[PDB]
Amino acid sequence: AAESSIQVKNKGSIKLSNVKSVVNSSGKLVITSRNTELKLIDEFGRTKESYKVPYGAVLAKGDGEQVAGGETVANWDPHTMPVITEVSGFVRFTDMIDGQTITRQSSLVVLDSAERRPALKIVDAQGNDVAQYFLPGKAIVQLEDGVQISSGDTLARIPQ
Repeated sequence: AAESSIQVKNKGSIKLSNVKSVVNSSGKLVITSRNTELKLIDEFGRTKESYKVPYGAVLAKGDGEQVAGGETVANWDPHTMPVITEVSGFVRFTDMIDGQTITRQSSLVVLDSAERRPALKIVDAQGNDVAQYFLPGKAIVQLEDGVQISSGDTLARIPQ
């Protein structure tokens, strides 16, 4: 079941618990909490389905609304866990080494721990200092410096 889409059997209002509200590039929000709870309340307090939503997921419909059922209410990458940006603006890259920590596929790898993870905060506008960015093995960032990326958005992380 590689499809990350989730179906709703019956028309029950979605209730989200144990979640962190983060503003994304759109009206939807991204959950940064690993443990999340989903419940359905159609006409009474009895819950119907539970499911499970991992970290870094985008909900299709807002919390507390009554979904008609049969349609996905939250979508996420079923293979990669995105890391949201706490600061909106240009991406600040520290110790950018070419030929050793660069893998052309722009989409370029960040660094390799075995080959060598500098941490820097996202710039406010161009290079202003405002958050620690951790780069594990095979971590790749497709956003170059000065991309002016908004908060709540993440490129492919390429898990090892």
